[PDB]
Amino acid sequence: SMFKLTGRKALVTGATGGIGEAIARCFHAQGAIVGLHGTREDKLKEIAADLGKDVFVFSANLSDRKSIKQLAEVAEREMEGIDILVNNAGIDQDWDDVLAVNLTAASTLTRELIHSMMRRRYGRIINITSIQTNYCAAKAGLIGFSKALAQEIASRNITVNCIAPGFIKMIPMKRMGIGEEIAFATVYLASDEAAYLTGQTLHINGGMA
Amino acid sequence: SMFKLTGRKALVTGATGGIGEAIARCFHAQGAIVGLHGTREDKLKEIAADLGKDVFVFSANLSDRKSIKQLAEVAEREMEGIDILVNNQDQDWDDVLAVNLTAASTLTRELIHSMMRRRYGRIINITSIQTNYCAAKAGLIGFSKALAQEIASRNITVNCIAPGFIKKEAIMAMIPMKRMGIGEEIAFATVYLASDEAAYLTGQTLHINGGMA
Amino acid sequence: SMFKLTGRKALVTGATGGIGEAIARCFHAQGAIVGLHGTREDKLKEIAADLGKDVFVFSANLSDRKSIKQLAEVAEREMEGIDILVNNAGVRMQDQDWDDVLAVNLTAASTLTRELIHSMMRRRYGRIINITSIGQTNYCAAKAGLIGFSKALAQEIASRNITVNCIAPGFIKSAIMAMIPMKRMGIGEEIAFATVYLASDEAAYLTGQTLHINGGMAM
Amino acid sequence: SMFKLTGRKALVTGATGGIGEAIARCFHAQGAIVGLHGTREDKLKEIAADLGKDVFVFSANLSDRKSIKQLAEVAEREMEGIDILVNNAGITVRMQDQDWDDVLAVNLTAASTLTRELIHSMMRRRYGRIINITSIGQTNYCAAKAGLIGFSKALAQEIASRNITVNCIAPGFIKSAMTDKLNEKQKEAIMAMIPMKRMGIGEEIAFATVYLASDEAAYLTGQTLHINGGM
Repeated sequence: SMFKLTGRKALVTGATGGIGEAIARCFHAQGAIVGLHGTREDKLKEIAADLGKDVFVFSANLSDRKSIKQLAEVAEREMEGIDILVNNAGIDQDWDDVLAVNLTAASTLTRELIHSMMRRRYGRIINITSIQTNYCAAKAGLIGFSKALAQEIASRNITVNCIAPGFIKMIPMKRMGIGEEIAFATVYLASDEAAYLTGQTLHINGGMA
Repeated sequence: SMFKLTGRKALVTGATGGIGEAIARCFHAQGAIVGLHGTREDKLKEIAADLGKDVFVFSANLSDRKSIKQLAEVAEREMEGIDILVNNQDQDWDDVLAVNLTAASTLTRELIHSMMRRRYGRIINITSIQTNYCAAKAGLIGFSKALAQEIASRNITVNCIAPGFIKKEAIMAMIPMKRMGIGEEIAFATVYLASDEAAYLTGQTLHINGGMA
Repeated sequence: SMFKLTGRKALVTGATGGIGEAIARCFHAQGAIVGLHGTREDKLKEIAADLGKDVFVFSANLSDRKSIKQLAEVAEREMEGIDILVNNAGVRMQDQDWDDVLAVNLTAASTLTRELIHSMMRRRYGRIINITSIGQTNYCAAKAGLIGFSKALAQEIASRNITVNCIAPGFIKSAIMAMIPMKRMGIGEEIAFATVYLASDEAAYLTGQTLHINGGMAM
Repeated sequence: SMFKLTGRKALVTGATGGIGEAIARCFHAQGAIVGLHGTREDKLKEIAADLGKDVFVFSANLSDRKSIKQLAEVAEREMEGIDILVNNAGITVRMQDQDWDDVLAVNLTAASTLTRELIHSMMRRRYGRIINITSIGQTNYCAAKAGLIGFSKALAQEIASRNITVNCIAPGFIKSAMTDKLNEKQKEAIMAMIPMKRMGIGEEIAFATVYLASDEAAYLTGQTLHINGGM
């Protein structure tokens, strides 16, 4: 019908709780073949059991580069080609850790999977930013990475977009958001209907300034 | 059932061709009760008939303030409450500002009173695809962002869609994606924004333009 | 010397109070030949008298198009060419009158600008600086419309060495403070100093921009 | 005497060439006491000699964290306090991952490290200026630049109440050895992107840095000045 993801293969990182879980569920309800990533194997299998069929579980430490490359190679083979990547995992030492986990991990995993998408002339990359100064830097860097990548691969029918969530469970709407509202947006961006939308950030935050 | 508009009342301006007609048809497909405004009454009824169920048709001069208030009053009454509004050299300046900015703000202001009373509404402004046009477009976006702040506490969202090139080819050189968009692509974005599933998304502009800078 | 406006002819609208007056005084101090627009003729003369020499005074209603065209006509003649235009001009229900807010805060600046770029284009040199407004929904709309106008016009005439920029002031001394990270209100002179910078030869490569001078306010 | 920097202490990184050198000369012309950082010790001394008075010279590898910390300590002690920091230094089978790490380290992390070392004293004096000059394979650079801008906007919120402003300048195409080398079609392709139909010059960036550093720009913070001829 509309905004269905039937038969598309999606890898979602940080799929263990919160927004990543909600994205996972929502993708599945729209007919996607979903691959869940996290570090808690027990919590993942629990989610895959809740949903049932067309679900894969993967473990990887996204703070380790070799481990990110391993995740890509394995998810791509076992899922047989990835269509949609949702980068959703996040959180001097502090600065380095946040940049590593909130920016570099997404760009590493993205660059591993874009080649196959470029061959197929079809893909969706969706970066979910974190909800202080280190986080703001990594977040703004991820958005800049996303916009520049969008320009690079636009002619290959791959879109690259970000979602910037507000306060999720000084908001003009006078309520916090829920993870499923982020999920719905991710379905929209992932769908064929959003083929002409790229290089964008959806701020989902109740009107925050 | 995701992104359905079942039973929602939607008023679409400029529904007679192009993006407006595509939005009207998509809304109808998603279960919306649709009000079609335009200036070509024969075209409006042809479209209405083609849809064939729960359709209203309205004529009005959007360059005339009093005419806009009348459209609002009549549409709100006949449709029994509107949930979704889609707003779709000196003489040249005034006319472009009148039709591309002032009309949308005037109709929006008239219809939000009843949306606020129901604590539910969607306002979606479609901007134009030159310095008069840019002023009107930027004004509309600024209008949308400021209004979103004003009425967010009533569960009314206000968003904009800025279309790129819609269907020689030095145009194709301007578009990184290397194709023009089609009107249905604007329509799909309007459906998303109109849905219950976009309730926390307000004050935003969706730039649907294949990556144009 | 750096950031001087020596010899340049500048027309400043809404020059009788606040930011306008500060712009005019700062322009004069930096060597500009200054033309003051306003409505209150007496206030114009008081300011002109303080600056002394190199000052022109013009009165005109910016609410009538013909009156704006006449101002452009007269000022361009008496000053013998205008290089710098500062668009600053901003119970009757005023704020909830969309038509009026748009007329005075957007259309007026666009009408005057378009009367005066003609000669700037011929000379291949000029500066347009639009000072935006400091009910609220109407003002935001006119402000965003002005910034859009300025950005588009900047593209059109960049090749003629005319820059077009806006300054968007935050809270300026004529709950509030909780919104300003710097925990103070700005003063008019601070907008004046930004206007000097943009008007200068040193800002020749900066066009189509908005300087938000607001103590770090969000949005 | 408008936009003067008389008696203010300014540290300028990447000051041996291009924009950095133009900033340093402009600052010195406005009465600033200037600290020149770079890697070419001799090129630094030439510039210092030409300026002739109220100049200090420093070397440091901005890709090494301990070396950035050392620069901050030694510059602040020698200059007896730093009021203005201009983060200018940067860069314009290879291991693509290493190239990512290097661009982030040099164009984002270096600036944030030096800034964090120097704002404490500024916060104590309740006065200061942080000015980040962003860079002019582009995807890695765009990420670092966007990151630096986001770092600057956040920091600006954090320290606005201490009257330290934090701003960025994003230059467009500025004339240099590199642009001078462009062939006819490359040149014509670049001009078509620039409404003003000319490249900027380094002094144009310098003038903007003077503006932001001045007392006249005390209410301007969290901003990026795009100096790019309409691009």
